[PDB]
Amino acid sequence: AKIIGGFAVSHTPTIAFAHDANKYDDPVWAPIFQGFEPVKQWLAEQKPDVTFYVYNDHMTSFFEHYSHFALGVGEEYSPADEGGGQRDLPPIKGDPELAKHIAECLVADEFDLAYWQGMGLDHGAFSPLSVLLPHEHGWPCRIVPLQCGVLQHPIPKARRFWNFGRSLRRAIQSYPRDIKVAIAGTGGLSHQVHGERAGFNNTEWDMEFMERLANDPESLLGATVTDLAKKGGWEGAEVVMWLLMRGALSPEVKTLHQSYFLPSMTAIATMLFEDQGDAAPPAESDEALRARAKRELAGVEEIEGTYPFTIDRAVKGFRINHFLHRLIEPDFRKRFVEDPEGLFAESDLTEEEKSLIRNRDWIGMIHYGVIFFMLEKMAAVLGIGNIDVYAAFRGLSVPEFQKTR
Amino acid sequence: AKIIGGFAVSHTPTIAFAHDANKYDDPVWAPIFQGFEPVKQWLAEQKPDVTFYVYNDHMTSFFEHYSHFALGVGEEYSPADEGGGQRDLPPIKGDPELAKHIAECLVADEFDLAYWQGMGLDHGAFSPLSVLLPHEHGWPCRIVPLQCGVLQHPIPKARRFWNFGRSLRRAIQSYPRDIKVAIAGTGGLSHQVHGERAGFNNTEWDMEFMERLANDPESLLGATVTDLAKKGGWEGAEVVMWLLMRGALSPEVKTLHQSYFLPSMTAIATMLFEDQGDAAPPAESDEALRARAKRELAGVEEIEGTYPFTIDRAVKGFRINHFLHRLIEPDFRKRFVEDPEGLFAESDLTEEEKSLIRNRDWIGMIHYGVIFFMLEKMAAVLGIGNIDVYAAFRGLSVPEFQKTRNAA
Ligand SMILES: [Fe+2]
Ligand SMILES: [Fe+2]
Repeated sequence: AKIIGGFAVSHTPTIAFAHDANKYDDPVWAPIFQGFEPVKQWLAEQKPDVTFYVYNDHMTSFFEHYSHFALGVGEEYSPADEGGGQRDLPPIKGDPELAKHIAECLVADEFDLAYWQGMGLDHGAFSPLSVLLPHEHGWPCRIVPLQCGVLQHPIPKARRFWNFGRSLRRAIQSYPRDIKVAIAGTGGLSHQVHGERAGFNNTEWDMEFMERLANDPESLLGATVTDLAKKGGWEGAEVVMWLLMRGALSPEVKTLHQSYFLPSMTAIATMLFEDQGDAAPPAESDEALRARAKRELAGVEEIEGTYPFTIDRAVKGFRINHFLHRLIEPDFRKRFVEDPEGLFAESDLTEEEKSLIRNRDWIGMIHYGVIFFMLEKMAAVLGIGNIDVYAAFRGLSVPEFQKTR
Repeated sequence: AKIIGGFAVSHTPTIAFAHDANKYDDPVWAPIFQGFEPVKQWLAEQKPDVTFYVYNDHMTSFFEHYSHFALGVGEEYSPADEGGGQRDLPPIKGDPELAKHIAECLVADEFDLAYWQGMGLDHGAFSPLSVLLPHEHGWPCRIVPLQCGVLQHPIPKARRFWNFGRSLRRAIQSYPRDIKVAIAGTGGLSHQVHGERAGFNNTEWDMEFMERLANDPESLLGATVTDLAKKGGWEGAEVVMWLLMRGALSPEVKTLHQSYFLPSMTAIATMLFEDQGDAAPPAESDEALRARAKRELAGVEEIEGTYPFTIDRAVKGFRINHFLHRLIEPDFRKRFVEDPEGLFAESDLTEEEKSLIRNRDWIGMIHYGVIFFMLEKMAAVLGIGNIDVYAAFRGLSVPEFQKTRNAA
């Protein structure tokens, strides 16, 4: 519940390439890597427990279903295959409890979210993170990723991103755990990688944007996509993500560091902002905001025989829900009926999970965190009528259940 | 541009099952099917060009990535396999133009959205549609589906569904085509299908909800999920979608019809609302709304050598983008290098799309509507450097391009 600060950093895969290829001595990449050194050192000293990490995915894990603010709620994340294979980094751990609380608060403030788990993190995350955090033998902190749908227009207005950040600050602060959180905003700066204009950069704009972001972010809140794209190249307009992160910080920040390099296509920039705490007590106390986040499901526990599918439950049941979800695939469901144990062998299911499935333990699966609609697919595939399922939920025989109807 | 009205209907698959089993003469299902008739008739008599269709997916097309407001922007939608194979129905056409305009308005209004194409529409849509619309060869109308994430909490507050509906009205009215649009709100009423409370119904609440939704919907806006779930069952709380629909209609509506039946687990209910138009001018004019929705990209066409990836272009380039996106799959990208022609013959690519790929025509693909990040995958898979692609964009040799850079 303490925001220690935030950093802003370009997320080109060229950073990951140079790092993987060992260009720390290279005459071009040496000073660029030295540019990352202050942020890297700050993260090592401050030791944040979680980084809330704002990035965009590059038509890898988000494509056919493309959302504006997608909050990663899962247990851990690994590098996505981008068409080159999986980068050899270990999985970074998520923070499901922080994510849930943040989701509860953001929805209370009327932002519309997406929740995701299990999918790979593209270079949007692992490019800068592999250069800013040691990862030889695990990552030093947890991640709550927020993927922003900045590529398919219309996208949220610059001000919406900023307001997200403002509500995000309160959500993190009001989290009832004594932890240190860093906010990251990635992408940028100026660049365009498509069309006859590919190669566009604007260093004057980059330096102005950075100063405005640091010392007067509200001045940027009326900038349109057109403004940002004219000034910064089409893809450079992703810097609205920097605004989101900047919105999560104290109104006044100390800029501990700024660097800037432009070897190729992308202005590779980094910014380190030290949070200054709060000058005045916030407009609504942490206690009050907590009760507001809780309002919708307050007293749901008094509704007996009911297992709300909350984020915690989704995370708990993810493996088994994911497994059962595959019953929509003709080949998978046919194997499910013909050779379920071979299927169980190849899966990541735990032994209770398999046994729940084995025993057709309907109620036990609901207790466990299987969502009903995945059970329904399992029943239908097995030629078992839903009424059999409902009767078992009630611990009744079918004719007994039928009578109550 | 004209909202003619709305209909509310349960979307239980049991409706589809009864229809497909031909239970129109069943002593239980005859009156129930008679209950859909006024809506069927209204639809056939009114002939909306488009139905904006509010449903929820039942963990089929939306699972690992679960959004609150998912707008379907695609050209068409096929029934989803829900574990029992694909139902035998023709594809329903989408409306990418109206969805793009709606997207632009809702975002101008600070609603955070999702866009989706190509995935199956499940029974939430096809159960009640198959019963309400004739479909022997095609469908009478286009559809803009809005899939709402009502199943994984936290979900948007009831007031947010309603405010979504309020902005949706202005979004549709300001659409600059002279077309008729119906709005469908689906799901409910009372039921609970999981846990020891499974089997719960509340006809008293169901009737009260219908009365309030028709005549005092604003009285509903403060309802918490807890309150809705106690009254209507855990899954009966999906009725927030009826709120969204109702919010898109005129403040006062004419209730042309309502029915209610409870043969099994789910209260099967239908409501038909006739829009009464607007009594006052809207706070903001259509002309001004159109201007505000165009604001973010106004003047973009003056930026040379730039091809914004907007909804119309995402729809256009879908098949080729979907194809190249498959290059993240090990087996697929192997076949792409080793045997592309066999891959093309299995694909739904048009000949010119295959040709663009065959020729490694980077700028052509960009003009055509492939997004850069799919080309980047094709390039890398093929051992082609990004610099070669940028140079081809610029019409320059690789070293003349490299010269524009500060370092190679
Ligand atoms: Fe990016
Ligand atoms: Fe539903």
